[PDB]
Amino acid sequence: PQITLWQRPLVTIKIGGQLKEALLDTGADDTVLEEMSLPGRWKPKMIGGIGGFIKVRQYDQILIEICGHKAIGTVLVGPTPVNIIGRNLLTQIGCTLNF
Amino acid sequence: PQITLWQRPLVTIKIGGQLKEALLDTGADDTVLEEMSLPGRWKPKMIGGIGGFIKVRQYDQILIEICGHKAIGTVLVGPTPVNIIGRNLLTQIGCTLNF
Ligand SMILES: *[C]C(*)(*)(*)([C@@](*)(*)*)C(*)(*)([C](*)C(*)(*)(O*)C(*)(*)([N@](*)(*)C(*)(*)(*)(=O(*)*)[C@](*)(*)*)C(*)(*)(*)C1(*)(*)[C](*)[C](*)[C][C](*)[C]1*)C(*)(*)(*)(=O(*)*)[N@@](*)(*)[C@@](*)([C](*)[C]C([N])=O)C(=O)[N][C]([C][C][C][N]C([N])=[N])C([N])=O
Repeated sequence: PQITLWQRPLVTIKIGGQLKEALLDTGADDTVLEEMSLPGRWKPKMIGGIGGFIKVRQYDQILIEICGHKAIGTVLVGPTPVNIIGRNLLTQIGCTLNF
Repeated sequence: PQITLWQRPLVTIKIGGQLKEALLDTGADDTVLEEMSLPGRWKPKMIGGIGGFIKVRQYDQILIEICGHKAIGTVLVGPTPVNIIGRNLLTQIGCTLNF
């Protein structure tokens, strides 16, 4: 998939038995998904963005299928407005910018 | 060019006769630069990102060079922690997301 940027690059992901839509964000180092039910252990972490800082729970090694591709990594669950797939998973599915 | 996501996608821009580095960001609908000296009339505006909302100054018809590519668009200037090039200019230098 070559995705053009006239529309938000939004993709289907499958995480925790759940179907979600997530924004692909090259400006996000990490993956932060809207508040949700996930099995396991997690650690308190704080991340920053344009508005300021948020408190998120960090889950390591969670399986995500992103546009039909699989990846395992740290997933952060928290008060984000949209689900964001960031560069930690995006390098895992071979994703590059091109111009 | 083809940019991998192992490191932040940072680029050199010349905006208003000044050289700066900015992040290529697909989760950014707009372009927002740290406070700088830009000539012109601007409208007040507010954007939201991850830990909230910021108040920016909107400048329309700003000329900006990204890697030698010239582009003319709207640029929001305000307290962003990093210079961000969003999809309003990314579609102008023809940039895509491939995976
Ligand atoms: C880079 C930038 C800042 C980004 C941004 C994004 O893109 C957003 N957008 C806006 O804002 C426009 C996203 C979303 C979209 C939709 C709506 C909501 C929002 C960011 O912010 N990023 C962040 C996230 C990721 C993670 N967390 O990982 C980040 O990256 N953060 C970080 C910090 C940075 C800074 N750096 C230095 N300064 N060094 C953390 N760590 O957290």
